[PDB]
Amino acid sequence: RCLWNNIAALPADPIFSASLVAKKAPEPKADLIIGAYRDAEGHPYPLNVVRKAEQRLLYLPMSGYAPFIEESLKIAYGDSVARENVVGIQGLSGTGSLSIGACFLARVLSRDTPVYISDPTWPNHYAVMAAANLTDLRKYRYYDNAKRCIDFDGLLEDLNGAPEGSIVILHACAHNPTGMDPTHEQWAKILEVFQARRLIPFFDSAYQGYATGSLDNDAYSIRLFARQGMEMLLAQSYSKNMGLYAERVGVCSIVTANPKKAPLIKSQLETIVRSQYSTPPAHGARVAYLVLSDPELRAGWEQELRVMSTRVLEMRQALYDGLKRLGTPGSWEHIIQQVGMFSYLGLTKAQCEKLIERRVFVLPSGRANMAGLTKRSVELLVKGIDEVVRTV
Amino acid sequence: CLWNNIAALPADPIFSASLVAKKAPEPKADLIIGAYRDAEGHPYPLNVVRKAEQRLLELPMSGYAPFIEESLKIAYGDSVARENVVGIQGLSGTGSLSIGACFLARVLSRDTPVYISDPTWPNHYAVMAAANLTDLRKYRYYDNAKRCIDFDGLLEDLNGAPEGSIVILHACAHNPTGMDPTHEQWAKILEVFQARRLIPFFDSAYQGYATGSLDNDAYSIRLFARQGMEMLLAQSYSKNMGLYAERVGVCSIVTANPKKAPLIKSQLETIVRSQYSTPPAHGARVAYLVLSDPELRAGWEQELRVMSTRVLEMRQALYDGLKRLGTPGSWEHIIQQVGMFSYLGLTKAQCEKLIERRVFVLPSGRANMAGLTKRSVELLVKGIDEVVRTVT
Ligand SMILES: *Cc1c(COP(=O)(O)O)cnc(C)c1O
Ligand SMILES: *Cc1c(COP(=O)(O)O)cnc(C)c1O
Repeated sequence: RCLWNNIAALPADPIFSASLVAKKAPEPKADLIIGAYRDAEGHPYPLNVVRKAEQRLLYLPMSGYAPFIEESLKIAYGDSVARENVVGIQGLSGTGSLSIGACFLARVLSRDTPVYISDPTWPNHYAVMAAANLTDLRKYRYYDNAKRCIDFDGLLEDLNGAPEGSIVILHACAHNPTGMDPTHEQWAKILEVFQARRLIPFFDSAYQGYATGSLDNDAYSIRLFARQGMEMLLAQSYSKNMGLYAERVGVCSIVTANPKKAPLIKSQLETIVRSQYSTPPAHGARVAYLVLSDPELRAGWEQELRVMSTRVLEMRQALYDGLKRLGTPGSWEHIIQQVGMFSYLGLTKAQCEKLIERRVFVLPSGRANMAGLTKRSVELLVKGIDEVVRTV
Repeated sequence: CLWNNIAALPADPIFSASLVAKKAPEPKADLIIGAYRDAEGHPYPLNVVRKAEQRLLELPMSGYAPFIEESLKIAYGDSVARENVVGIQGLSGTGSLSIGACFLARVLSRDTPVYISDPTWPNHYAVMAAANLTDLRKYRYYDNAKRCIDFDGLLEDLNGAPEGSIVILHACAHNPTGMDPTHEQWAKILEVFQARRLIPFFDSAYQGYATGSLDNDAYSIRLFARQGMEMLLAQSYSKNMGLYAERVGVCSIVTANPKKAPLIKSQLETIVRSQYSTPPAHGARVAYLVLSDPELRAGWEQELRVMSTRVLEMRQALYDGLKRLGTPGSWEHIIQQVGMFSYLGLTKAQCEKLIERRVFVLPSGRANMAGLTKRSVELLVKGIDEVVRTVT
């Protein structure tokens, strides 16, 4: 007898292997899997202001460190709704905050509630929903691989098919892995569907401040839905926009249309966090609270974020410029319409396989970490893409 | 309003009371938190951990393999061959427990009955429910009025369990009562497991705390594993190393068929992705140094021995004091109990009256015994003698 005889084969981790290849590859190379950042997830090192806050930092309820929760709600919702319509609790980073929200949705609605997920998405979305036992997982078309844009007609078709009450996982800004976000107009069309079909937004905000370098503008989609009266969930991470991965800083929040339901939501969320931590991680919350609340730290963080987003846009611009100059076949407009640190380069699996023999390392999906590119590496990437497009 | 029928829940039974204890005037005995960091009883790092942190200054998805190996070694020793064990990192005890719960939910069924001791560490229910184990059941464990393990009711409830039921076992230092099965009792418990094909899911948060001997505290884990039975184990280092801030834990699965280990491992790795996007390396490295380095290991073991001796001495002082006063009732449970927490044996009304003498215990008679001192134990002796003789 063996309890586990049916455990079921799973495909192996694509990224981990390929990541080691790029790392333990010679030296004359362009690593766009990990590179300058710390993992293939793209966690950066603590930002300058975060380090200042760590230094300057020299009895919690289960929901966690309330000053941090309040600042986290502020940066996300920005007065789009009244405070009494908002409930927040600490999560262990983005992943923990997603799982809190997913377990909350599973407990208060139903584990059989359909969840729509973008095609493609951040891969561990599936792992989070499965751990919550959200078993009815569906795709909405998102990236159009042929036209190198958001398949917005497909997206709207799939969401217009969503059963009422379906959960939709939404990337707040800097869609991962494509780097391509809806326009404001597209968000308006999306919102109309949510409203007509009474779908449940579940916003994933891991990059507020990365997309445009503007916290407010990056929050457009969250605030559009909240302000127009949508009830919804939000998972916030600070692992990327502050570099606080090790301290596991995040918030899961719920928007209620009825403020009298808020204490009930809060208690339900508090028993859920108990499945995640026995004591709220106070230290990372105190650090983030200080970056958020202190005017001088807050100003320096907003500025470093603005610096990063213009830099990455610059590199994208150089990439596109190099591809136009070489006459590389295809549309390359998507390269300068993308934001955040990941971009879908627009290549086929086969073209990506050949790039990795140039020691230009991207994922086989065409995902490139575009932060960390230098004028030298972007020109290697120009020549590499131009070669594989023409010969593969 | 989606959140209209959210079930009302009871208030946190510790948080408010712990505040009353911390805010009360200085001549007092705080047996809720005291000198420990929080209400769960997480200590500051032991000295060997501090020394490990210092020496450290001189992946894949499952985590830091040498940590996992030493963690399994200390738990299982000679009771099971290495090829029958699969282990992954979890975020402390809670995370490790969640991984195991989600694994069982995934590979067996979410409807699989889960038996949980009455009383238990409260967050067990929240871990199991977040994994969406929906059939949670009590087994009788402690009879508060009799001040002993209700061993006839315990065995009765497990004999009533359906075959394949999951049972959450406290490996040692049962929380919150402090009362563990004897070795003979553990074997009578194992008999029911063996006869009824029950699935042990051990929770080991106090290995080395209970008795100061890592090997002796693993008795029950090793009694069951040396049978060849399949089981799960969640290990925390938050309490016996004081490493809560580093979220160090291990979930292991025992498989009777080594060939299934690769599949088990892949399943676990999918599951940890609901919990963290990159494993908590630093605490694994710290723990690994404590576990494997001859000097640090030996010093860690000495600190554990001293800690357990110290708390036994405080229990013995309390018992001796109540005996000298002739306080009514049986007080043997005081010196039979182990670990940081004790059920002192008081009624709710006796506990309420102790609070007016500023001796703060939970109304469930639970006291953190480990922060007691010669000074404070003498106040507890007199408070207990008082409320026993004068209430109800
Ligand atoms: C990074 C990321 C997460 C998870 O955040 P972590 O903090 O690393 O746990 C979730 N969703 C998306 C879209 C991300 O990019
Ligand atoms: C303390 C405790 C835990 C949780 O471990 P953490 O490291 O704090 O998450 C789990 N189970 C039991 C029985 C405990 O006493």
